[PDB]
Amino acid sequence: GTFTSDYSKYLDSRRAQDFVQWLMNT
Repeated sequence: GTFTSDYSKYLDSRRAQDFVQWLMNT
C-alpha cells in the first residue's frame, strides 16, 4: 500500500500551503 508515502506527500502539501501563507504575510 501507499498510505505512508501518500501521507508524507500530504504533509509536504501542508508545509507548502503554510509557506504560501507566510509569503503573503497571512
